[PDB]
Amino acid sequence: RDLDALPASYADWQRRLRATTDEARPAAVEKRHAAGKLTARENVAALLDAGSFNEHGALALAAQRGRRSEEELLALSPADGLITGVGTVNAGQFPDTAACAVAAYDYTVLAGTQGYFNHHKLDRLIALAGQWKWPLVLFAEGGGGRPGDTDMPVAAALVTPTFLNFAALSGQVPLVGVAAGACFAGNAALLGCCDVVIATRDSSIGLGGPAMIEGGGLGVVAAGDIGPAEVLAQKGVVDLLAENDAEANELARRYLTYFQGDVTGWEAADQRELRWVIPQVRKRAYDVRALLHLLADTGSVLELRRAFAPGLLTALVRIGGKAFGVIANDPAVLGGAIDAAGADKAARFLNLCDTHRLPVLSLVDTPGFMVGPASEAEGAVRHVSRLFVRAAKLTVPFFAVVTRRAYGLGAQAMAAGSLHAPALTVSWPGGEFGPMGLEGAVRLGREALYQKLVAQAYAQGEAVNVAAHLEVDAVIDPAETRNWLLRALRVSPYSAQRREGGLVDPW
Amino acid sequence: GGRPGDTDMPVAAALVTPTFLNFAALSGQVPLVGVAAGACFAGNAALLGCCDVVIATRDSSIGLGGPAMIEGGGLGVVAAGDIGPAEVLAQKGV
Amino acid sequence: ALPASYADWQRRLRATTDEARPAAVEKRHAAGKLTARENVAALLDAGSFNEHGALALAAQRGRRSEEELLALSPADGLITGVGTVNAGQFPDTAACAVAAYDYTVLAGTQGYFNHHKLDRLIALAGQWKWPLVLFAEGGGGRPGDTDMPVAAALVTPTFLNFAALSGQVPLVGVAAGACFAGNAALLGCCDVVIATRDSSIGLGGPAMIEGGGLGVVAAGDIGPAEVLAQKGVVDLLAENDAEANELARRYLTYFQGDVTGWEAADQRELRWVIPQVRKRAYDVRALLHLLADTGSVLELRRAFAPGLLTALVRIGGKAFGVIANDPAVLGGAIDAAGADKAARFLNLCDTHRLPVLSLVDTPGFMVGPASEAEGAVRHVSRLFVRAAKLTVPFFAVVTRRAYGLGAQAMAAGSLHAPALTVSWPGGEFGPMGLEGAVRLGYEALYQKLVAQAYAQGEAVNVAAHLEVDAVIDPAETRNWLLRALRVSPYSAQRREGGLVDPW
Amino acid sequence: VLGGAIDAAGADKAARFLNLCDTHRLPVLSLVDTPGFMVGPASEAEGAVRHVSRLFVRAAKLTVPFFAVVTRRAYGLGAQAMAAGSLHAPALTV
Amino acid sequence: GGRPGDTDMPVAAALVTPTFLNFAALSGQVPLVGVAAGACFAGNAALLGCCDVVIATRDSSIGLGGPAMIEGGGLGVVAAGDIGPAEVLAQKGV
Repeated sequence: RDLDALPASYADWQRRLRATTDEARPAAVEKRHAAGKLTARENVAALLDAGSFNEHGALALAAQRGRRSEEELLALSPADGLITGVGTVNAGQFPDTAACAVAAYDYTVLAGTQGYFNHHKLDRLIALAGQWKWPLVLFAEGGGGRPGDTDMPVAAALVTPTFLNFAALSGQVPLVGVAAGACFAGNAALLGCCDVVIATRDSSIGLGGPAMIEGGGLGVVAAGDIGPAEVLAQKGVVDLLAENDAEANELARRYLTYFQGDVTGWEAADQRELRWVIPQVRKRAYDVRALLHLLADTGSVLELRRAFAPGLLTALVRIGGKAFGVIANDPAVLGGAIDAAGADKAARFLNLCDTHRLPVLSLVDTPGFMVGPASEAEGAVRHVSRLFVRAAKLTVPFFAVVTRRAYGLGAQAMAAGSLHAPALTVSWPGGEFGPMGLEGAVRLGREALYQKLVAQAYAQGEAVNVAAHLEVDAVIDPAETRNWLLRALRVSPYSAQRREGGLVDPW
Repeated sequence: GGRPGDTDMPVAAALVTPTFLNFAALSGQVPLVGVAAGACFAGNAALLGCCDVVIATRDSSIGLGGPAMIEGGGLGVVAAGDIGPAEVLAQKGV
Repeated sequence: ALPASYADWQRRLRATTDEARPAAVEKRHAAGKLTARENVAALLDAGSFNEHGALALAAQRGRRSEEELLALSPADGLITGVGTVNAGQFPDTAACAVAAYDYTVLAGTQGYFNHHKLDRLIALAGQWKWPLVLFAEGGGGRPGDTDMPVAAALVTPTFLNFAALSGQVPLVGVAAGACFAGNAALLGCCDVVIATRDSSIGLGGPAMIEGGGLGVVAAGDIGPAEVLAQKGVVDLLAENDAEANELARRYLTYFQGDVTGWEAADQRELRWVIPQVRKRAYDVRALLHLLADTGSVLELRRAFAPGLLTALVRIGGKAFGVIANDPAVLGGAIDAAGADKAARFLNLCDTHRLPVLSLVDTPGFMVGPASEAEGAVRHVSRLFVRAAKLTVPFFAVVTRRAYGLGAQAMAAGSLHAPALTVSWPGGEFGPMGLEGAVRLGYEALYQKLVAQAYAQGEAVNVAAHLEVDAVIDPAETRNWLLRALRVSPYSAQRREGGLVDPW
Repeated sequence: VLGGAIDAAGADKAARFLNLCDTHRLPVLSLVDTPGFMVGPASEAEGAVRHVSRLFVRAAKLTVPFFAVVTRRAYGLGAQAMAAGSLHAPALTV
Repeated sequence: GGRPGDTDMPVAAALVTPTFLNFAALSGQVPLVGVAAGACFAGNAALLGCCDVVIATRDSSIGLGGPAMIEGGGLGVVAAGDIGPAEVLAQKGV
């Protein structure tokens, strides 16, 4: 009985446990690091706080005992290629809301494929995550269903509940998906059900891998690669585009902070600069992202889904340490008009914020909904209707700041249905309101009478007159925006409970 | 869509109208049936798009902007007919 | 500096300030009154105010220049917004909405735009649970808002939506002058009505009175606050605008949570406030100020039904609502008006989640044909019906007399209805009244039977029969209550669809 | 009686009756023929401001159907109170 | 009870089977009727014991362990019919 030693019977367990470590698999780690990539174990170590990890199923092996020796399986399939457990994330800043489940496929184990045992491993984590409300971070790198788990009898294997039970977590807990490499079939199915999709630039994502496609050799010269992260970002599948595994890992940690509570020690730029971001000349464009970074807490801006529907910006930010979701028109894209894709992007982001109980700020500078036969052929009538239907069901505080233009139903949709739907609606002094392009409206409805009617219509749509008719709550100094928003939020009580049976629509 | 000549009432921009939000709020509470039998533009189309089902006659044209609204900003000349033909919008899921 | 385009906005914004209207401020101060802007500044903490609709003007753009409207109708005569009140002491429960009519702007009348201003404030207050303070001074509906054509204009939901806030949030009404028609309608729906002595409140103004055939009344005489205090319409009678404003802040503190740094008198004084000699009266308000934390007593509705006292107080920093019989009025008997006052006060405390203390010193319900002709049977039943639905802690302290059904009503239905019922050593209990009881049932034998009945009603024998939980030293009253409240958990949530009945 | 005016007692009678019907789940019909609330110093001394406020406070919390039929006169705040707060408060106002 | 020889798997200890927990979870949700008509041992009796009512024929034998399980650890050679006769178990409240 030596307390500085272990009983000799622990040897076999310690041996099998070492076989799962990166240290015991140098060849695999080297090939991984040679590509500038992280191992599955390294992703768990970078995500979770040290010493917090309760691992489930570490000693698991591939369901191929009938074909392989015990020693061959141990070298072939440590953890059966999936690391599952629960720890804490960002516990230094959020000690009371740091719970975090993790599921990380190991691509060096059978191409990160989904086998019999690692399916059950993920099933158990899903069940616990739903019962105990664990946020779940999924590193989905892998090639889909595994061929050759011969130990267990099956016919078609279409009973697997993993994808349904994982999808059921939507609306219950934050779901973070990280794709760092190949991510096909069932691996991609899980990814698509997450609140946010982070993908490295070198990633390829699809419902079917190269083998399932059978486009052949050279199929790629004409068709292109299956799902390059850069394309999928433009098509709205990838929300955050990372340059490397480490950055994709950090983006998972960053993303979660917005759902872990308030922050202290925040900073803010000189708010007087907001008076000069938008030119006093009409039409002359400006950088909306510059305006947002001035308005938001220093360093708190995490824009989501930028490449998709770029006419409408969506970002998680902080104002006074308080987590906000922001929607904003980019006047540099389509004049800031709201098209079918912009409505989807805005609607789903409202879904995200309302489900996870974050307030929403809307920066309005839009000429309204896009129009014309090309727009209608994109289904614009239905897609913009997402906004009114979603905004009518919000149960979080909603604040609207008209920075410049606010025209038509599109402007009303940006303000959650109307300029009085928000808990607070303010205009900057340069605000111009009305329906549709004011110059074109009046003349279709020689120089002296036209300029008379134009000037009266602009004067009727001026911020001061719109406010005098109570359509906005106030005209404010742009430098006072944060104060107005924080004072309003301070007196905007709402429930922190998530609605039972709610969900975050993947689109 | 919106009527331009209602001069009796004082207005600035008239963007406080809750009709479109309150109509969309009925979704999930009751069945909402949308019937478009002709031209259906702007706010008229907004209400239609929020319904559970959209019924349209083949001669209907549906869009978020009428001809005047389309020329009002860049996209030049289009007749009402060609803005959003029901047969096209049927293919595009509207 | 500011971009040159801000010039127009800044110009119209200055026009709303008292600085830009010296005459209006001066007319106001000459009368010892505050302007609407000053009421907001005095109520709310500096820098906390989000104002909605400051740039609004009267709906008379067809009759007047914009420059004339700017001088005639800044803010359209109504200041609306949300800030904080008493945030120094209550940082986490300081939200406060305010709507203050400006009498120097079109006689504080209710016009088209300021109606919508108040509509938006009511909707936001109800959704975000803002307490709302209304300075209701004004002459009612405005004649001359010609920009909007109307028929009868009887769809205006302002009064229904404001009344709907009752039971959702605290509603404080301040009347500092003339308050007629719709202005008085809003006021009457508040939890508490504060009025200066120079106020006159009614459902109809002088024109409305003479226009309905009832002759030539001056505004002053329609409904003087001093008279209306006796009639139960005015709950707090202020000497001037400034005191009325202060009374609004004080009233709200009781609904903002517990307090620290409190003080209390020498509780042994409570042994000597009530005479050992029967019949001998005492000052109940002196007793109350000894019991409650020093300076925490705010009596409500004193002029009305003075036989039954109602007051918000603090004990050990904890907010209490207190009801108590005044033995100096009607012998402390409970009449119809005292029942209304008590019932409505229980409504207030239960709705806004305050514990209730009852100081019992009553001969019971008033009797006689005159009392029955005041509807006594119905009015006193409100006590049992109200008390049967309480969901707050209720404590009863019998300081002296406790006779009959009235005493049971003072104890929320019976001496066992409260979570704690204690008697001071001089507690005397019984029915109807002991001297009449013996005489009606049957000189030296009479004095024998009376003394036996009083001995049967002695505190010790009543406690021995378990009708009260204990007989206590009066100096230990605060301790017994605070120990009891500490183990009296209850929901701080307000009831959905609840209300505070204006009567 | 009193020209059909609504005084403090009439508000108490009506309010408590609404309480009864709403509590025991009966629909309410209102037959409106009133010049409005009683006015004058004698009325105000009956506590009219508080007593008539009961109608607005009561009607705002109704959860039964309320219908208003204006048979003739409908004047002032009193008529609005007879219609459960405003002419649009009832489920049907004719 | 538990079947030996289902070699298609294999298993380690096979102590994860949720059948007995999930069957017992039906208690209080729906009526549960258990009928024993013969030998009823180990997991078979575990399900039976969780029912609202247990109906057993006289010729039944019910127990948590069959003859093999009994002889498997100490308690010698009992016959199947002797393990838990319905008549005995009726007297003992099973």
